[PDB]
Amino acid sequence: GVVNPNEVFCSVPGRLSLLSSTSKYKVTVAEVQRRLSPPECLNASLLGGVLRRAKSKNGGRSLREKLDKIGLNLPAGRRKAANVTLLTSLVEGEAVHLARDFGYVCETEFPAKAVAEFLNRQHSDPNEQVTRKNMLLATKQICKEFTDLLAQDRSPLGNSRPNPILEPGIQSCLTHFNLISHGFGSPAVCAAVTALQNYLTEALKAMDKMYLSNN
Amino acid sequence: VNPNEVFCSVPGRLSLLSSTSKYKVTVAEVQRRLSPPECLNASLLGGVLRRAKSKNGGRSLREKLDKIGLNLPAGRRKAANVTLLTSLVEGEAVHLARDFGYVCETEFPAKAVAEFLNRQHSDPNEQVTRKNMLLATKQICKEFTDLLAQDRSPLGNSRPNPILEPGIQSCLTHFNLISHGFGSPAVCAAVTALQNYLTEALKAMDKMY
DNA sequence: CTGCCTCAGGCAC
DNA sequence: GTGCCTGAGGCAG
Ligand SMILES: NC(=[NH2+])NCCCO
Repeated sequence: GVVNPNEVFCSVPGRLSLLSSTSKYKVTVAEVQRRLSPPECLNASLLGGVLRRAKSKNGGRSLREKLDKIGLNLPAGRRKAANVTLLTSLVEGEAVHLARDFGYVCETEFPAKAVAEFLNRQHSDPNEQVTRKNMLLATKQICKEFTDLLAQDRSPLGNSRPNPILEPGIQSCLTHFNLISHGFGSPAVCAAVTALQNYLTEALKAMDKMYLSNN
Repeated sequence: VNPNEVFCSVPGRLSLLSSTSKYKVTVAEVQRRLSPPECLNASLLGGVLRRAKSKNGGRSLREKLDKIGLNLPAGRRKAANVTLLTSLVEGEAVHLARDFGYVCETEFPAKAVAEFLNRQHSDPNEQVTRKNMLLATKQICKEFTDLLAQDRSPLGNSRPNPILEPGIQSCLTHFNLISHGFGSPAVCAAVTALQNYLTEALKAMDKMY
């Protein structure tokens, strides 16, 4: 079901779409309150760029009035954050979409098999093959435990506030990374670790099949 | 960059409040977009170059390309594989990867993640095992990211001599071309978060010793 | 998908 | 920081 329109602040065209490939992203009031709250505390001018609004006369005043109507208070004098990154420009829907597409290219285009063959060839002495296999297996297990923790993150995103399944200490730390990255961070880290995991799988498989590979 | 080699300058898609100067897009970058594996057409390249959608704007861009010696036919179909990364100019793709690397280094909670994951393995008899698994992971990840750092895929106006053999270099170049340069440095950026966790987990284990 | 005409934001200041 | 006015691209169709 549709997000209640009363909980939607505006809709924002994606910055990274070619040829109208995506519908405008809905920006919830919850998302706006995340941007205005610690740790970023964006001001009217930075939030206007995130929402991709025209810089018109009294644009700041008109945005701060819109925020007052929904109960958010943004002081006119609030300091301009200097620790902004390229990720700060994103609305949460686009940030998550960008992480999903990163996941997609790491799964479908990253050359895990060629990388495995190259790195197996750098450590190809008979006397190191048992150690290399155990190191590859341990790396797979430690990486999976790490991505399994990130997958248990229940940071608020869009209009959802799911019940946390992690203890409040580690959840607040993961939420910090969610808020500075606009939701890109944990999923993009998991996307990259799939490329690593595919390399490790292909590396163990090429060791297993070494005889049939040389024929 | 020699102005003869600059096709056009493009404002960044991900800048807030005029934070970045326009990115130069070279002839060599446009040639990469027009060639396999992407083979962008006038309409997609127009969007990468952030050009107005005008009547016969396709025809103007194709005539601009023909003058600098790139052939883009009128009838070229849209590319088969388009992601959000396809919108990026190479300069902004590389900048975005470096920014991802900066937030992994400065905002990822490596110490809280290490404390939490160590606490899931508190059997006194598995600490030597866990320590070796963490060391093994740090070494395997480092060899992996050292390979990606030896990538000498052409970007912008640069065409450095490859240090890797041609087989592995063509496969890394494939990942460079579909990601417009973001891919390998972004994988490296994310492994920084993993490496800082592994560092903090070994340090916390050694403290408890 | 084409491309007009709104309005985002590049730019001067 | 402000906000005009050029031109990218959202949206109509
Ligand atoms: N990121 C920041 N804390 N910037 C300054 C915010 C204005 O109080």
